[PDB]
Amino acid sequence: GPLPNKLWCICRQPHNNRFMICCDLCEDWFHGTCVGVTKAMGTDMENKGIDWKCPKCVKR
Ligand SMILES: [Zn+2]
Ligand SMILES: [Zn+2]
Repeated sequence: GPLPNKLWCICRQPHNNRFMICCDLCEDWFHGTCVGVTKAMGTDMENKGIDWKCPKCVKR
């Protein structure tokens, strides 16, 4: 993408064309790898309307 130095996730690394998901409390994006979510899992959650939270927000 046009902002290769833009950081995401708990790891503060770029997108790098990796699968990412969005926390519905903080609205940041997270690499699936870093938060333990595969593409199939994330797609299933999106289909079911599961309000997935990142590791910081899930404790709130
Ligand atoms: Zn990450
Ligand atoms: Zn969050």
